[PDB]
Amino acid sequence: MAKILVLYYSMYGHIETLAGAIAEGARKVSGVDVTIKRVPETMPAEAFKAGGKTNQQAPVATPHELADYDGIIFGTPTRFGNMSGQMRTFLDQTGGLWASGALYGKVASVFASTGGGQEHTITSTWTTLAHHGFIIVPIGYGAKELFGTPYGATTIARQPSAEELAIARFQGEHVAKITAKLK
Amino acid sequence: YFQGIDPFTMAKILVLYYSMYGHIETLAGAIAEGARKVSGVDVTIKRVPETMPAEAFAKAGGKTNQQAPVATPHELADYDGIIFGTPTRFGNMSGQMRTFLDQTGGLWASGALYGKVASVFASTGTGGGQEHTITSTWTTLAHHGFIIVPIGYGAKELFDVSQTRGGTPYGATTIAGGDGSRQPSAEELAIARFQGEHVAKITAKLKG
Amino acid sequence: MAKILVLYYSMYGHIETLAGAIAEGARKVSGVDVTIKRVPETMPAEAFKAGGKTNQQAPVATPHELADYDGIIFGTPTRFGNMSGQMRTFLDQTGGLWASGALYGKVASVFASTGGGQEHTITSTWTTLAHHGFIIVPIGYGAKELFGTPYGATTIARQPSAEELAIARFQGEHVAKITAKLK
Amino acid sequence: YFQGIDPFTMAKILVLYYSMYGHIETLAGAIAEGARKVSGVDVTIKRVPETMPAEAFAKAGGKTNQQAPVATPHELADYDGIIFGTPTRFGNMSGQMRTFLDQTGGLWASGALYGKVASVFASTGTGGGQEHTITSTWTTLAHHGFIIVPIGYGAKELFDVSQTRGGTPYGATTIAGGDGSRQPSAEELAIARFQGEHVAKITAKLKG
Ligand SMILES: [Cl-]
Ligand SMILES: [Cl-]
Ligand SMILES: [Cl-]
Ligand SMILES: [Cl-]
Repeated sequence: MAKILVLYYSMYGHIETLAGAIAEGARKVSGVDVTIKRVPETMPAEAFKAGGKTNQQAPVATPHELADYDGIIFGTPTRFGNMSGQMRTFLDQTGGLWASGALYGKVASVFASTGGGQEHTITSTWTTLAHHGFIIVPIGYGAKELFGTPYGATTIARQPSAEELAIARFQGEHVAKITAKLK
Repeated sequence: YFQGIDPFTMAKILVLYYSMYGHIETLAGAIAEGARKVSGVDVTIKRVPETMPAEAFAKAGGKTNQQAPVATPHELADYDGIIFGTPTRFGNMSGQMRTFLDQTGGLWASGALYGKVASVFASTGTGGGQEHTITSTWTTLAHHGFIIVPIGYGAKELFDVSQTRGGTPYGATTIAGGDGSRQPSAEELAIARFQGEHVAKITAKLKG
Repeated sequence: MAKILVLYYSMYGHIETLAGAIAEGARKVSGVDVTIKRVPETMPAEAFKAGGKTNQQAPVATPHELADYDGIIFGTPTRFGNMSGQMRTFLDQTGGLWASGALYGKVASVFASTGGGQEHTITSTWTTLAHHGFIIVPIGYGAKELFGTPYGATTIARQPSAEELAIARFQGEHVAKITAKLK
Repeated sequence: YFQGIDPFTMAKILVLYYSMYGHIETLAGAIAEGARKVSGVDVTIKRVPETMPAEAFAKAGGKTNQQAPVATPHELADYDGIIFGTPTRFGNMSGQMRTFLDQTGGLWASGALYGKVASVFASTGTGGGQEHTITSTWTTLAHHGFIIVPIGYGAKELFDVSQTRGGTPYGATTIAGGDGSRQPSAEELAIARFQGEHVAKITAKLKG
């Protein structure tokens, strides 16, 4: 039965909302169990005075647990053209998983919010995931709302639009179909 | 359709390459050998058309003796996985491979390649730009909706640094020398053999 | 006295207009001679039925002449996430310049229009130019309209906005100051 | 200001690095040697703070004997060119270098680094991700408005493929081995020496 983790970071809630649509799409696939988790905050609690959304219901993930899922869909804001420092720090802590090959051949996909360079954020995440041997799922133009990027769903952070959310649902279903078929 | 539907399916792998001096042709053979290890997989090797003048090619020492047939853009739609091989042009795919992929706009418009499996291998003269040749190709393939297969560190020859050695976590590679005089090494061929098998297992599993 | 080439490709005219602002900014620098040229079209004349802008006054450049300038500012639309095939084909034809080191240490900068991934188009052009040994000029946040990308001016192709054109003028001046100082 | 203004200027180069096992520290020395060949250039080597626990570092065999002083984020504003050195973390800069650059948000907000010269050198265990470590760092530096210096094929050692050899057109590199047991080679040190001289000439010319 396949297990999908929707793992995200969100400061203002935009990526949180997109992750909900990602998960919704993946749950459309029979026999797929979907879990939503957030990576730990890296800023001090009082600075996060920056207007951060402290009311986030998703449980906090640990790097250790990435090995328990068959597919992982990563969501992140952009920071100075790259993935958020929060998501980067989390992935920087997977050296034990790397050395043991624990993530090898698992399915990965990425969604992002525009800080702003959404596309480099996704493709640079792809580069990092390649080092673990993940199979990488772009979305192409399968969602008709693309006529969002072909690399993965995105939003411009002021809530995500219905069109952006439709593309995220498509991505979640697409990734989950592939993961379930590979399992 | 009462007779059009086959009782058995195979996963169809195309190894599509461009090579001027043969280095990628040789890796393409190892890619295919690896894919052939997988039960239920058909493997085909084809090359993209030459774009340079024939006299320039021959005067530059090019290898005109390449037996693989020339591919048509349209037929990529007939395969389940496509492993693309190319020399670099300043960190990008060859003009030859790029020109060929530019002729798949009709396949793009109809979604004909959507959800197929893709993987990339490359050559450079000195190593320069080998990684970006692969990852920039990924970007183009994402617009067709291909699933992208890197190799990670699955081939242990990637940890050997005792000799000049192509191969990256993004895909197999070979180092030809600035003049093309280096031959692909046994370690480079092994990494390419791993890539083909890996890609074919994934493709076969998705087709099963 | 420093020589800047503004070299662009444009199908619908958006990049042509941005190139005019690039050149305008560079001409603000005393002692800088600025030339605007376009790369040759690669499509057949009748297809370019696609609504192309045939009335483009800029002369057509040859790859050979890149060696005659001290700085080159490259403008291109995006194609399927990368530089236009027209600009790529032009750069693919610089192998003789590469082998002789003719472009080594010259100044380069890039502007793009969104097809759509403007940022990968610019940074992938940077990668190609590195192989020739160009010095690469981003624009950062020097133009206050950025608060366009920090990698170079951009437009969304439906004419370029005054804000986009202001950023292009800034880029042209910035690049030309650097080129003149290096000469 | 009647006395604050100096009669003579020097171009100030900072070689800023992170190194766990010393490979990048050794290349940083060659970078600096090269920059020192240029008349009118002051060269300073500094390292970014360690982020890992001291006991983990020492138990992993880390090199605690590094004489270069530890840099502060704020002082990057005092230099004219900065050559950044780092091991890779999965195709990205080290967490240590990244954490340090994250503390330059104040310099970013005031434009303090705008228009300075930047260049990058890197290490990997097997070569994997060496190119992307450099080019992804370029992207971060572009947000500060740095001028970016690749090295192209100016160092002829880049054409030698007879031995395992770091170095790319994006910047110098070294191959440490998966266990860190390889030492930087004379060819790798020469390429780094070229990079430092090249960067310093460019910086000196812009300061003149
Ligand atoms: Cl957010
Ligand atoms: Cl080849
Ligand atoms: Cl245009
Ligand atoms: Cl190191």
